[PDB]
Amino acid sequence: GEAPNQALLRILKETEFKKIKVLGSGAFGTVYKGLWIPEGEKVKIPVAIKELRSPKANKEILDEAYVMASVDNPHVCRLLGICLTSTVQLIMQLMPFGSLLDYVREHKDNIGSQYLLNWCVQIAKGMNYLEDRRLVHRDLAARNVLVKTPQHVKITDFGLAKLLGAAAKVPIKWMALESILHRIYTHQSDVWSYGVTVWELMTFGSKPYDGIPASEISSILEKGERLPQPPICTIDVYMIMVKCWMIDADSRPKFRELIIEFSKMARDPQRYLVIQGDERMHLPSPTDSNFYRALMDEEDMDDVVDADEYLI
Ligand SMILES: CCS(=O)(=O)n1cc(-c2nc(Nc3cc(Cl)c(N4CCC(N5CCN(C)CC5)CC4)cc3OC)ncc2Cl)c2ccccc21
Repeated sequence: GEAPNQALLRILKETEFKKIKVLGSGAFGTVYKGLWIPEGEKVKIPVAIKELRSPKANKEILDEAYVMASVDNPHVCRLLGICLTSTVQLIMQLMPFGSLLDYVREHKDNIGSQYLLNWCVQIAKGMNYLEDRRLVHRDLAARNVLVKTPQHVKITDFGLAKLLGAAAKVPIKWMALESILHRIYTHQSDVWSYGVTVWELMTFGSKPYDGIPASEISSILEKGERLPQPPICTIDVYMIMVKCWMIDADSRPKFRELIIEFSKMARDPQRYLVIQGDERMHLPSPTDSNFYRALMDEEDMDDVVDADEYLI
């Protein structure tokens, strides 16, 4: 009974982009860094090109395309279009700094409280928007949050995303308990995974329930155990996490409340995260054309335009 979905599916010519390097590869497929140069437009758009190594693969690729062509938010991944190759390619905005999980591990000693709490605000704004569109992500985790710049992050990987009805290689350590036992998925089960994601950020990228078998997790959670309080976490921040991990899903916070709560803490960050040497920290974000010549491995980057500025 929803409204008609009038999103546009853009079909892009494979001839007008260059694959530059593998970003990631697995059985799921490969993702390439690349440049998109629409003919006659005088712009070079950095992109990630997602592709598979099969009619069953094209079905799932196009389902993801259906989802991503229908979302438009600054904190959700941007689909530029698709290419009709033997196997369909998904063309997305390149996020130059990789995944937030890798970003907080590599930059652990230079990440202060202001950045941590702003990421929590932004992820929550992304999820609140997905809720507004009646979409349940189902795979929220720090590995599925990407870094456009250290000041801006976006939720990605909708390969499991679904349209809610208060109803439904699964990542068990990020899942609500009612999803682990009953395969149910709500926005409130995304709040649980939101809690685990914050925990990952607050511990600078530790694996949740390290060493423990996923076979074991459901019983841990039934006993009442949860992830521990991270050293830098005041009880204000830790309490919010613990609320995302409650048994009654209607008792967990709403994404619009998480926006409000983390936003207030981002006003006085040192009062909520306690990090050795917080005032002395700074993270590099070169927006300039020198930065893209190095990442794209191209001599000429004068006409480079980020996808967020390239509209039609
Ligand atoms: C998230 C699941 S996804 O299937 O939906 N997915 C979406 C994208 C994607 N990535 C991007 N940029 C992007 C992503 C990544 Cl991780 C990297 N890393 C650099 C560090 C590498 N480390 C590895 C560990 N070592 C210790 C140090 C170096 C690893 C790769 C660089 C990037 O750009 C410069 N921009 C848009 C999209 Cl859409 C993606 C990329 C690879 C694999 C799956 C992907």
